[PDB]
Amino acid sequence: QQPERGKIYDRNGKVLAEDVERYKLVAVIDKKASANSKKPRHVVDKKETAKKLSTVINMKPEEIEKRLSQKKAFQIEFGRKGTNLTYQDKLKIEKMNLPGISLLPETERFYPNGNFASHLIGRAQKNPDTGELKGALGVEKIFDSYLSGKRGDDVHLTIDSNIQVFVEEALDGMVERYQPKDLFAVVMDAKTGEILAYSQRPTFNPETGKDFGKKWANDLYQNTYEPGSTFKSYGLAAAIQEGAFDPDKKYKSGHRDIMGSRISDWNRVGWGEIPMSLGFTYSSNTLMMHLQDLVGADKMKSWYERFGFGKSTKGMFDGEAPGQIGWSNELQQKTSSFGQSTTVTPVQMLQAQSAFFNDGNMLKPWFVNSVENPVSKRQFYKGQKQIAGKPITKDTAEKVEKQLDLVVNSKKSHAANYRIDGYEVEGKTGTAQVAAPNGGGYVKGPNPYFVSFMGDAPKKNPKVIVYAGMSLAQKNDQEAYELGVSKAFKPIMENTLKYLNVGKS
Amino acid sequence: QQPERGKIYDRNGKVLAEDVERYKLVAVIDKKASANSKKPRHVVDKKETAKKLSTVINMKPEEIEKRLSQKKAFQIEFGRKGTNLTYQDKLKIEKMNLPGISLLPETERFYPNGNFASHLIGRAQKNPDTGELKGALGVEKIFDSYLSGSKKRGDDVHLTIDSNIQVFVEEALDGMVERYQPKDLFAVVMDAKTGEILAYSQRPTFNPETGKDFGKKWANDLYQNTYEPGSTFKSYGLAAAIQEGAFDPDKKYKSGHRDIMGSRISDWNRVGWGEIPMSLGFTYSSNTLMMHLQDLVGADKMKSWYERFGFGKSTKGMFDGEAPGQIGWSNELQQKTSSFGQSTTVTPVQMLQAQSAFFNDGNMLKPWFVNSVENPVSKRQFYKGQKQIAGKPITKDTAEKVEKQLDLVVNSKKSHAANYRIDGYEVEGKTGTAQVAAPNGGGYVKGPNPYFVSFMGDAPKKNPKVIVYAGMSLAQKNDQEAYELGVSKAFKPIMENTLKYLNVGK
Ligand SMILES: [Cl-]
Ligand SMILES: [Cl-]
Repeated sequence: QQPERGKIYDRNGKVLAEDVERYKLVAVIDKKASANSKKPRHVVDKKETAKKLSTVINMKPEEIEKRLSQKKAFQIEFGRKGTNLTYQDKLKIEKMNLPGISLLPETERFYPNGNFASHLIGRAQKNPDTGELKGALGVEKIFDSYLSGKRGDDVHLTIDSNIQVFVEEALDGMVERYQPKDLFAVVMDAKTGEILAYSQRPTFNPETGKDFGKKWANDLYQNTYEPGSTFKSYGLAAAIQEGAFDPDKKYKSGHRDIMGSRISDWNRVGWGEIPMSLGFTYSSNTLMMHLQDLVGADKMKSWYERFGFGKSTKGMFDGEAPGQIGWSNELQQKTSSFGQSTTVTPVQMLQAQSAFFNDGNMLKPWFVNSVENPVSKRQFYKGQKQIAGKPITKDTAEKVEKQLDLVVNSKKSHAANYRIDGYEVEGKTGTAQVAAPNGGGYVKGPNPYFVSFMGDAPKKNPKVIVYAGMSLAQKNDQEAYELGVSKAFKPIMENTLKYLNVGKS
Repeated sequence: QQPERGKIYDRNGKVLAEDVERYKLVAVIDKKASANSKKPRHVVDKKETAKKLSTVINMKPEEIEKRLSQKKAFQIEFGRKGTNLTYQDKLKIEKMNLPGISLLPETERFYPNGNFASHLIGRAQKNPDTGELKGALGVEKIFDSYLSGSKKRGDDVHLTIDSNIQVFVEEALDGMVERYQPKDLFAVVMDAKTGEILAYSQRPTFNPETGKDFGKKWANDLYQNTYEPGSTFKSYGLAAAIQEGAFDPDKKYKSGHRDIMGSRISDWNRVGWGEIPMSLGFTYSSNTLMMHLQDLVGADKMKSWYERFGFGKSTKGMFDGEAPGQIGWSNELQQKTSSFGQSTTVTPVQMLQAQSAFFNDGNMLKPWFVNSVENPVSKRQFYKGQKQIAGKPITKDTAEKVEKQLDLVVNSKKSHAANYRIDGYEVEGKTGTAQVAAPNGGGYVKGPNPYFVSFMGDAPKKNPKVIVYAGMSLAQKNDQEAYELGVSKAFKPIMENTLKYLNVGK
């Protein structure tokens, strides 16, 4: 008898993980069991037994007989298909009155939502010999010492199951439409840093263990990306604060030659002389490279450092990646101005972006609300809003927000597909090249991109920030380049705002 | 590209784990690749391509064909079956000259021995997005931060394991599975004078190379799983009894049974042998002797004695989540049953540590399996393992008296452990035949012979080279012979082959 492992709860007290009593099928086959018995205490008719049990468990008659034919065995089991049986399965089998058949109670870890925030919650595995459960990934692993029992401590997360559903359904949709190699979405409270929802694909099912181990890495904290143009917002912020960005001032668009590489605006030719505000709305690489020059390379590196890049956010997830600011030569510096070369985690991106909606204060993202024992009522840990740094002034944040509004809402916008009928949205898109894992350079192909969007709503005074990213669509890659992650952002954001009771127009 | 992950080595420099180059199958299906080409550069005949590829990747032609038929796709990959392909698979596929088909180089973790010391070495898993490898169990996990080159080459971990001895253990355990199909099974070989783990394996287990069965049992039997050890535990009560003056080998004691707190506790043969000498009682693995010695020594002292032998506390090895076990001492029944290894739970590493005292003048040796952690480029040594005394619970004199009784257990005329003898070598040890606690609910597992059978042996007797401890829990086949022969069919080949390998005179 193990102590009961603590539960994992969402922010509203809904169970995400708990221990339950299930049942294991056992069949006595040795004749000795019926030696001194009135009625047989072993399986006498193997074919009839296999026929009846085949209706309850997920096994074909022939395989049941095969197992029942084990020689020199007193008792036999039926693998995982004979265990984790529900109480209804127990009654169903016991009503048959099959000689030698019985059900033994056994404890299992249950995830009521199945595949749901899987890479965050994780999975606990059971040692058959003792029944001991041990976390192998995510919260189950991180908090294993508290969760393990007396009775184990409960862990309460900031996740809201209602919002989590919107994310799971939207990611399922992106997989069917685009079959990408990697995909994630996260919803964060813009004013507190709480993670309200988080999912990724591909992922696993904690309940059944399907696909567990195929990808150990949690995308939010452990996987790294060349973020692309969502990263332009931090270069814009620096330039605003340094006095280098003036929205009405004209600048030369087109291309720049650097260390042998031809870096141009996404449309090749650029737009000639245009205002910097418009340059940002168009996601101009030349604008960012010029702003970098106006501010200075040394100062820009420090700017990205003050925005938390290249350092872990110090969250409670295990093995959080620090990423790295790519600044070794002018080519890395210049490509870093539009989010290539430099690598980041999604949690760093959320942390940095929060500065624009909190008077310049970055909020440390958090997903653990509480670790507490339900018997003693002792609270071992309580999460809270915490400032990660204040890299910019309130004035600078307001000016950045003005440009984010324009990105989506300008008459010359190239991100109109992120608009949600009845709501005001703002944000920044990214369309990045992806580094080939076996070195060399970038992944080749028709549209080999990591597409993403960092959005918030209602604009100016947001309730939530939604960050979604999709790496390397293997299907409909053209549409993925065209629409980015709009097909995930729109339903996630619209459903979330409604659930949070934000007025529609 | 990721830095190279460090290697895991056995004590002689043989590779147990390393990074290698393997290949991923890629198929171009879009017409565009052949727009300006004399020959096709995309898959033109999907049915034939699927037929020919099915000969290398373990995938049915209809499935390959289905995957090749995906709409709005440029390139097709084939999941796990299309990755980790060998250089030989690569040449075989390339020789087919299939339009649109190519092999991409990729890094994979390679375990040359396959299923071999699996629960000790562990397995590293690969994040396909970046290629980053991360340890998920065992040494791969414990030393992940050293092994990975990103926390630029990673550091190597050298173990005390000897692959030659390990082969003997893997073969013996395979034999026990075939014969008895037990629920759990382990064997460990330790250098009797240094505490170095020379070999270690368990069943069921997994294959680190393929990941087959990985996750079915997270627990390493040596450090994490706990057992009610049975009569192998009698040796520590004997040692305590000897040092306190309670054990006189010539002195007589009355055997049979004892009614403790309502329950009737008797010797394995039910009737006992009546009034007999103590020395003979230990040879017969008498429960009445141990219960009587507990009384002579006193309950408070015995608990303390088990504590000084390291029970109830982690040995402080480098394995993650080492279990402390516990001494069952809440009431007289638990106290008395602990005299013969029930109620009390232990790890096998604790058992090895305690047993080592009898062959090292009373000093327990802390078992160890990590020989060094060092970077092969800089030559920096981060850690170096060594022999360390875990405590000296007994005197040189007491250790010698215990060894005298262990000798008799196996070599006395009236021995019931003759099946553990090895022709040509002098062996000694103690047998165990314990009841096993049911995972859910109370009481012990039911059945005709629901036992955890074990043997803690050493050889050559008195001056042993190695200690071999093996245990088998709940045979599901030949449970009768499991009860009669214990783990003799594992101990004999493991010990005999190990002694020959270590050049011990026969
Ligand atoms: Cl947190
Ligand atoms: Cl060690």
